[PDB]
Amino acid sequence: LDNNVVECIKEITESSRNGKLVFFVGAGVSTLSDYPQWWRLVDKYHEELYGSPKKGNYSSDEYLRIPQIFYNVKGEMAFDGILKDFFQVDKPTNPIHDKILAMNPAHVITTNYDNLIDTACWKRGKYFSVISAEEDVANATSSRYLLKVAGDFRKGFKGENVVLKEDDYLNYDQNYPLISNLMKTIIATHTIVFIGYGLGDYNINMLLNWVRKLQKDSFHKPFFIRTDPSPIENETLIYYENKGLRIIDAASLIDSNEYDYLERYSAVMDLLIESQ
Amino acid sequence: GEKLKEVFLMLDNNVVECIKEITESSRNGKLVFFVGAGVSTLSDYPQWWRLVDKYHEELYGSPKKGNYSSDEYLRIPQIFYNVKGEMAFDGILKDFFQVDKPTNPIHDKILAMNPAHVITTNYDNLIDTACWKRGKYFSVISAEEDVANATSSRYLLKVAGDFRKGFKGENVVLKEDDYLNYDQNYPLISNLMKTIIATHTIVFIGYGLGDYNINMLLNWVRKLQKDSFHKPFFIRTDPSPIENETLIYYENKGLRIIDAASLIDSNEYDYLERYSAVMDLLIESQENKFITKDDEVIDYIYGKISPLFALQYIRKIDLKHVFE
Amino acid sequence: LDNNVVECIKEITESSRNGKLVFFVGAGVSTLSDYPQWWRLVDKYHEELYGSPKKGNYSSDEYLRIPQIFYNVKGEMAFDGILKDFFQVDKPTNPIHDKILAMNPAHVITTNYDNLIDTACWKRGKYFSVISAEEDVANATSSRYLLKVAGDFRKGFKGENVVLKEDDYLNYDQNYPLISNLMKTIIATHTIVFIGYGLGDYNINMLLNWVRKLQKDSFHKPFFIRTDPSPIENETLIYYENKGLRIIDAASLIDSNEYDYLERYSAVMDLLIESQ
Repeated sequence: LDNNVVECIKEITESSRNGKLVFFVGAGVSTLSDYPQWWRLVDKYHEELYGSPKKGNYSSDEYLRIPQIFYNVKGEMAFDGILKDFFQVDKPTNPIHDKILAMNPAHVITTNYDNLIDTACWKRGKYFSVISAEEDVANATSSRYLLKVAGDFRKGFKGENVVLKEDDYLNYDQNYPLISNLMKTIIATHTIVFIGYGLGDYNINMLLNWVRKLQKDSFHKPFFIRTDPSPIENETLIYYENKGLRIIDAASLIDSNEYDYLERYSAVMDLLIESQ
Repeated sequence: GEKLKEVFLMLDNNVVECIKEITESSRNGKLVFFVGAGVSTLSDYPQWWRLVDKYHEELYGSPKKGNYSSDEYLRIPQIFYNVKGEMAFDGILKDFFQVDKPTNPIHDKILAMNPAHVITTNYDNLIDTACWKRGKYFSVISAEEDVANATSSRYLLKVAGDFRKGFKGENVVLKEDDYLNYDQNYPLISNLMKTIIATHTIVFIGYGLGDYNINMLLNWVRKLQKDSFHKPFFIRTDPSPIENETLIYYENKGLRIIDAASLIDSNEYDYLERYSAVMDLLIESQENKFITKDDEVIDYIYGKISPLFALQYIRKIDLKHVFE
Repeated sequence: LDNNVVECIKEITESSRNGKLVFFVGAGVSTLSDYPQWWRLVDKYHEELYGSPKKGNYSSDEYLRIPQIFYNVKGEMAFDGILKDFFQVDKPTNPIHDKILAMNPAHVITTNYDNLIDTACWKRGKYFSVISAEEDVANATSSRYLLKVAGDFRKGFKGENVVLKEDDYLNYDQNYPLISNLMKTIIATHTIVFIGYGLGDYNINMLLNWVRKLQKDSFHKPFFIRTDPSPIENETLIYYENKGLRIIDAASLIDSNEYDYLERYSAVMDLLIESQ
């Protein structure tokens, strides 16, 4: 019924019983809680600086520079008020945030700047530690960790706390030294399962650049959950298998429509859950 | 024809202070052009999207159905190299880049702007043929070994490799492995590029303000301290005019932009009209045709003769060298 | 007893009772156990390198290049045999190893390549996970780590395993990627107390550089135990209270002559043990 992923599940359920499994939760999970996807905000910086909305599919150059262009031109207070008006919203808890916590993970690292996984923790009662700035690594009060590597809005709705702009991705190891370093230790020691990302995200490939610098057979290979609608090519699967990743695709396990994300995330995860 | 003189009177104070400083550096011998893919495509040279249409179809069976995402567009020649080998990667490069295409009139206008060096990200041979037609020799540098074995101290610095040592893919940086190992594989091409920018006047031709080369060069400029470096010039040849908020953002990053859609009115596909309206506006400002003020003829004769007040007498056979 | 040494102890005991105290075992605790110091080894090369022994003193260049020349000229089997001739020893444990385990450390990180802290933990029953090479970072069996950051001779008495040559010290971020990460992850989440270095040791200068990359007040400032004969001057003390090394100086607490090393080490540790 399945091809070569039957060995992939058995290590995960072994990692679930051992308590050595860490999910790398992404925005593909958080977009399921009808949270504002980031392209809506870029349009708000677009339509205030250009004086008109985007007429079509804009260029990838101005996909990382319109958050920065509004930062350098319109200032800091105007950039901060828009982060209030688009992020001070209440979204409910997705089933996936129960399904991710159904496996009882070792740590939860995420690039999500919301509080949605920070809501399903205390609702289910699993006590984690929210580290999102540099002042929380040394004042960490628990061996279990919730690591928000892109910052969050706990200290307020300002631009100083969260990684959005272009400068915050380049000047990143020179700004978050212990959150970059705490992440690479977690990936070294515990088994990483990606969920909620494509095979072309900024945060996914920057890991695979690091994995090649490591020694061969020194790392346990990361798993990837692909929930894209179109199925992966046979040459694309071998390109990330020969770069560290072990892809578990949803488009080859179940048959769904082109807009059926929540049905795709559950079918992989319940296959992981029901084995345990 | 005479449109350029009535363009010139419609320039604002920003572009006039760009043309006065680009042309003062060509006269000093401190002008360097940084040539991109824009002047190569005006000679019909095979663009890199015509290659990435070959790989995705010899690696995925069928031609493309939809637009390339930036995730896919960067990584298709690496999937072809890893899966389908290294002799077939060099075969596709051999199939498309055996052309012997002509040099566009823009290759003539760059060299007629009398440069000291020409840096290029183009792996073509088009700029190197045009330099040898004229009576100046450029030491072509495309590998690591060519820097210490340099000859003439006027470099044609091909920072993206070249196919002079064969049609092999290990001599030209094209893939993504070649984009992240560039500082490791090319330590001396990078240092020689960054020293010319630090010591000369730079004009960028053939780019569009979002490029991997312009962005990795404005990151190096962010590391330099304030007011120690001359700001590079950037010629923009795009159909849409530049918006004012973008020209603020790139002037604070250290680019002095001359928009070509802001100087002339042209069609969306007439790229030689936009390239020649900025290059001819520099070339005809040096070959002094935009002097119709009758007190700009005073500080032109003064700027060439006020040195000669330190001497007592000057021969008249020497004054025909003062005025070139 | 001044308040500064008092305020050093009142944290370290509270870190030991909370299980967040990590000792950094250094070259001091092995020479008290009379393990062969490295300078007689660089003598042994310099008896076959230049052909004649040390008529005078050495230079800091020859302190760092005499091993490398022998491995290049005499070969690879001649270098490993000299390490074989001097390291087939069974030296006993000092009491200073026992004063380190007496505070119940959360981790023990050392740059010593001997098995002396291995045997000191085996006798007292403190089971740890020795990580010396890079195939042990992912294959670790526990969460209490015994991290040899300089390698160990468990695989063999060969020059490949242990960083001794000049090429071995410059390619440390390229031969030990994870251990260079696993060390700094422990420094941020614990209280680090150094034992067994001078102020100008090469391993201490590298840790003082990484703290400069860190932020202001984002880290708990580690503690240094300096056991030199002459007491440190108060001017030198202020220079390390901002670079990131609180100093408990052993010479300013008791009286001892110019060669009683084990007296100076035993004094400062009993102030820690009797406080708990």
